Amino acid sequence: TASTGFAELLKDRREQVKMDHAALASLLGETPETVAAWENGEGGELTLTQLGRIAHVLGTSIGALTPPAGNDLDDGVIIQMPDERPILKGVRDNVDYYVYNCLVRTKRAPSLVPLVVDVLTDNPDDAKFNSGHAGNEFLFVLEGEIHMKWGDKENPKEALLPTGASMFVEEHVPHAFTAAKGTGSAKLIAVNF
Amino acid sequence: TASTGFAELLKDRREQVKMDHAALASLLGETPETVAAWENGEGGELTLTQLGRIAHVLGTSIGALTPPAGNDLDDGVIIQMPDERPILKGVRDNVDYYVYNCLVRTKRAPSLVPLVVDVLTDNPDDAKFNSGHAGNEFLFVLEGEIHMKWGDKENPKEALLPTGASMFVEEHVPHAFTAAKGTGSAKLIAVNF
Amino acid sequence: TASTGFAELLKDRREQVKMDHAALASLLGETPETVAAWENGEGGELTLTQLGRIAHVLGTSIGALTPPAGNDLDDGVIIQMPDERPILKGVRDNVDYYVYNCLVRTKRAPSLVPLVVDVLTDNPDDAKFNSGHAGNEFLFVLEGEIHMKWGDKEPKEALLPTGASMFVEEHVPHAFTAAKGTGSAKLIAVNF
Amino acid sequence: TASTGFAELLKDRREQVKMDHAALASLLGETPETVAAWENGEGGELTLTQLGRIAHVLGTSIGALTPPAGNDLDDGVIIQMPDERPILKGVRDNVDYYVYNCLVRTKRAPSLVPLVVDVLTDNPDDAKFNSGHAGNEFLFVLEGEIHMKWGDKEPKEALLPTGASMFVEEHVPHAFTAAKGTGSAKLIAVNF
Ligand SMILES: [Fe+2]
Ligand SMILES: [Fe+2]
Ligand SMILES: [Fe+2]
Ligand SMILES: [Fe+2]
Repeated sequence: TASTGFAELLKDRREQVKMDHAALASLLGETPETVAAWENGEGGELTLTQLGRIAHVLGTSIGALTPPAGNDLDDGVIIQMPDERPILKGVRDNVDYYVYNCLVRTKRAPSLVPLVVDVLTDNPDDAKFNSGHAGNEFLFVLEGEIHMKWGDKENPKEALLPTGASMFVEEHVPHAFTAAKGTGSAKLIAVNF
Repeated sequence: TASTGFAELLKDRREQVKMDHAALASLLGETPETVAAWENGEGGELTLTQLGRIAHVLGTSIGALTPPAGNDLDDGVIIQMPDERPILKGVRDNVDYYVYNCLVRTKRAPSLVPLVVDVLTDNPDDAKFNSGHAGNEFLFVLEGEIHMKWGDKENPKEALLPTGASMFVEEHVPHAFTAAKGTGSAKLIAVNF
Repeated sequence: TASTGFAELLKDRREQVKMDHAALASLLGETPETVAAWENGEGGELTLTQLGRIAHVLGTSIGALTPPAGNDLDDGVIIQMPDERPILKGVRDNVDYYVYNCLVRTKRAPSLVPLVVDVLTDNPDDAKFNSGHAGNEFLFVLEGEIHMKWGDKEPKEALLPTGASMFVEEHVPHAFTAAKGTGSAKLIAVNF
Repeated sequence: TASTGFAELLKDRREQVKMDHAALASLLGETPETVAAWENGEGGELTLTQLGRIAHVLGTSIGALTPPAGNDLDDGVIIQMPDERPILKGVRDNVDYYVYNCLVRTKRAPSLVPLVVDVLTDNPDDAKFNSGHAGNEFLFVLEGEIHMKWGDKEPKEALLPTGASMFVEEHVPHAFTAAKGTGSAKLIAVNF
């Protein structure tokens, strides 16, 4: 399938830039008999570095030469039940500070990463700024109060987000947060898209 | 500002397609003295139908000739407090069936429409299928249980989404929902993006 | 239509953001009957400044509320004959320096602007220089020798013989004339 | 590098989806030390089928995990001389029918494929016919008269004199030869 996608896209690119199995095979340094096979679905074992070259000689990226993520939907929908949520914990010196509960995700939209974040630290100073995402983010406060921080990791703007507050964080905009001072814990839904 | 954006974009388009104030003015049927002014920021009062023509003669859309939505962010973020949420009610014969609570929205990402939907009907048959959105949707069950319906408005797939369930609805995929049978009401967060 | 296109797109945006006729009308300082009319194809007279504000309250752009360029094709294609082509003169002091021949253009791809540029100046120092555009550009030398100048007035220079082709990335400023004392040159430039 | 590019992009995707070395390793039936190595630039030998599965568990594509085409420019531009151009022959029975001259191409825009096509067939019935491509195409008649055929073998036909230009939308199938008995024609085609 990844092999079949490569086959169709290799052939198409080869054709759009006017190269016969001969030229491509030469330019790359293989036997026309080889490229032929690649286009016959036999690319399976080619390596990431080999694909690197093949894409070069064709003035393109490996991405243009490989099939799209795929379709994991059922009539346009995909459902995640709470009992099948993957869980990861942000621990520090063996103590939970955050727990990320991963919600439904789909290959038909890879930028979509929805999480339920349980914040187990109510000390604003424990907030550790993270560079910034390569995509926008939607936030929603489920429980407690959230002390949000954003901007210059050194000199940052602050906000006290009570339950029910919603926020929008532009991509590449650095941010960090804990639960409001002395309130114990908080809960927010974060949707990176 | 909408007038200033039009000015810069009118001039740029005019130039990229090689037309002097003369040709454009003729082709459109105005005085070169007029187009000149338009490009001087004086387009303000032009009508939607006039802009329609101007964009035609330049082989483009009014969209390419008008500035982008704008920037309403504060250092890459925008915050909506719960007390400023706009509320709309889906009523039927004077009785609330749904209440939409609008969450933060931003011009820097117009496709983003997050809502908290209180479903006040627990009768699956009241589910009224809506064509489908021109964008994807992320759903999350906040309270109660949701009886989701999707696909053929006539013969549809059904799902019983307990609290904590998350769902993904591809765009143009028709859907509708009520709270699970006899449970009174439910709550879900819907994020159209 | 601009009118019908607005009508359809306005209703969708409004319904999309959970605003009823009145909510929208309130924010706009209009009456709900007015808005309803707009969604009934009567927005034709709305000005650019009004649309600007409508888009603002709907948290989007005028473009997102207006219809696409349109379609001028014919089974996926459009053809322009050498007769039906506009001609623009890049004139200085009545002295023709550049003469652009506009090739086929289409709404289905507004960004495509193909041209045959006759350069009537063989004085490299006459190279005016623009500040690049928000599009890429492909060039091909048809006749003569081209004197290419890119980067920014201060710049790399190339003498392109006939049959030469080059790619100029968006926002990269450029200028050109025909090679020193050769009189004139010709090149086709396709901005996309 | 493909290796380094993978390394950087894999780590971001993993961190992006809240998977630690072990979680990823579990789904892949690999060990956490392996994955860590990959994020350390040692993914070079991973096959296309393996990358395919890695992308699958990371709910994305191989492309989203691999680096962009790369950059071959030079201050926003790249130049090709008539000497440095590849030539491909569309041959049938040793009889040259079409000869394509490849013009300047760039990774910064892979989709751009400019060509000078010498058509050595004046027999319209020789018009082969392709099934359109996933890109748009601009054409210009350099020499001779072109016999255009579009739609699908069953089709609109146009006789393009010299200087004619046309736009062919993506997926719209086309074919062509030189006008009846005129020997040969020339046209530049730029797919983008
Ligand atoms: Fe984040
Ligand atoms: Fe919906
Ligand atoms: Fe240019
Ligand atoms: Fe073609």
